[PDB]
Amino acid sequence: HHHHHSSGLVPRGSHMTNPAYFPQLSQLDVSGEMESTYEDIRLTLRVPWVAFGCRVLATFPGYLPLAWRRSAEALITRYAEQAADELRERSLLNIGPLPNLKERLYAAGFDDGEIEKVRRVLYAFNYGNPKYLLLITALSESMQMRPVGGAEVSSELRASIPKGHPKGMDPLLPLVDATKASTEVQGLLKRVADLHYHHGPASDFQALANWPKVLQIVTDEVLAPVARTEQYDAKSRELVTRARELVRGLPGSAGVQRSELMSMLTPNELAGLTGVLFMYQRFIADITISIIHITECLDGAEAASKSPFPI
Amino acid sequence: TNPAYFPQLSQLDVSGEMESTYEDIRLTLRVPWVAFGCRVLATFPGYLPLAWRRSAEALITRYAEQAADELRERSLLNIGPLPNLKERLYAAGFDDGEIEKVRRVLYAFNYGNPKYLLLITALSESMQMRPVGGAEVSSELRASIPKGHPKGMDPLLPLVDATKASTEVQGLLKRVADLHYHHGPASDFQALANWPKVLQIVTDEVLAPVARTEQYDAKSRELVTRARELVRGLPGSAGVQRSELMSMLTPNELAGLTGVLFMYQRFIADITISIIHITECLDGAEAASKSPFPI
Repeated sequence: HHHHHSSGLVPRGSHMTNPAYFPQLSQLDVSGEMESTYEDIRLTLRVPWVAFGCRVLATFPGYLPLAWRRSAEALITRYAEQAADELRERSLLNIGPLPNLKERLYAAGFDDGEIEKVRRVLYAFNYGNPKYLLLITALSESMQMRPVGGAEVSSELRASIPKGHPKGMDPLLPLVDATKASTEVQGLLKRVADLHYHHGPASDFQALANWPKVLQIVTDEVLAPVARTEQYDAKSRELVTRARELVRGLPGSAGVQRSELMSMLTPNELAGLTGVLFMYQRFIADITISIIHITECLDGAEAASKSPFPI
Repeated sequence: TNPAYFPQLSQLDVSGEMESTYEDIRLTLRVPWVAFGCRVLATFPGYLPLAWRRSAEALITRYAEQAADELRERSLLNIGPLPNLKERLYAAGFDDGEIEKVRRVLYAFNYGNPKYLLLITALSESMQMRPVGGAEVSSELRASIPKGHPKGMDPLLPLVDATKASTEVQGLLKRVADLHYHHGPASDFQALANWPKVLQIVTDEVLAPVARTEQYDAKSRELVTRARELVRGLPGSAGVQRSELMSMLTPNELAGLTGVLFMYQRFIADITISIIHITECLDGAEAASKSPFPI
């Protein structure tokens, strides 16, 4: 079975030649227990998307439904929320002074109502991005036979937060499919991915690609002078490391150890899975920073770094 | 299933075209081991033989040799005054002959490690559909180097196999892997595992206050980033673009392979620094940074 059903107007397989496409199971394409998992990830994390990293993990037989089932309880703790809160706050780059991005979007105009639509998207991602960095870290760390959780934590941080989505947030954010997209947009997504030296475009960039000119401006004018700079790389290393410590201190258990997946996955798959998790620690960290940076250029440091959706 | 072991295809088990690939890698790079990175890359159907074929001629050029030379020199950490590892090994019951055996292994690795970084970086970048090679290169630097192993160098190093090892060896290899936050131990450490005491001294006394420090991490990003730039300047072709692999590998193997290559870029930069650092404590900055097998 193939999931990509392009028409007779292109050859079968064409989408894989698309540099802005990366192999993944999409939110639309997913069915069965995987579809249930996807929905559960979104309600449990209070986010309107399934992370690119999860969608790639979804392509490994059996893994993600099990991996999520073992991490879900831990990721609804006040601890996990506070942990994502800290990582979100640490994401700020000490750069100054910043492009006034709002006046810039006016100049591209863009009125207040349209900039609010960009902002809504930026905020949903600011909220979930650090949360996903913890999940992927709990998963990567246990995949590599290092301890995840089991820590001694007060009742208050063990308490859980409610499942569902907060008032200011639509349940499911529309992402541009790079395979149904124009040359211009494929170009835009591939350029921002290459800018970060990434394997593909983050869901973040799929979502802003709804306004191709917004994505262009934030890529070439906002992110180009900052991405992959010393200070940027240093900040990413700090998030990767901090998230690593945060998952050690988790109450309960998260992730699934590589020894326990011997019955489930082939050696090759376990090697690819290990490499995929490694990569997504850094990818999410990078993206966590880039989008908070854009947000800061728009609204400032407090709006950027505080939880957009308190919870 | 024990944590010191990671999925790979060993130099011993390899057979068919894959065995021929391994031997040619050893002959072409002039190194006594096929990298852990490569041994794991060999678990994906058809990839490594193909990937090597299309990179071997880029990787035997004088440009590539001089590129590896640079990356090796860039590897020194400026950390301050060092443990005298020669006098520490004497203190631990080693004589001159045994330190010479350890030296020979350190120098072999110092030599090969940055070459493997260039190879895996080329594989990584081309897998991520970003340009590799095709630069303007002087006739002098497109000139290949002689194939085969130099003198002062074993044609194949003994590497301890973690799956068969004592609790002691299994523990030491995990500890050093965890120190660097690695998914499994380097061959470097499998080779030093032949002298368990050496592996422990180097892990606990030398690398323990150095690995994963801010300085180390910055040096590791330096090499990853430099290797990248050097690979762009390669003569002729290298690697295999993701586009050329779709009729061979599944979507999941492509994603797994992307992620595996991205990880080994950082792994080999790390180990290059760590082992070169160990070597500096033995013999000084000059013996550690410079090519042990100049050609």
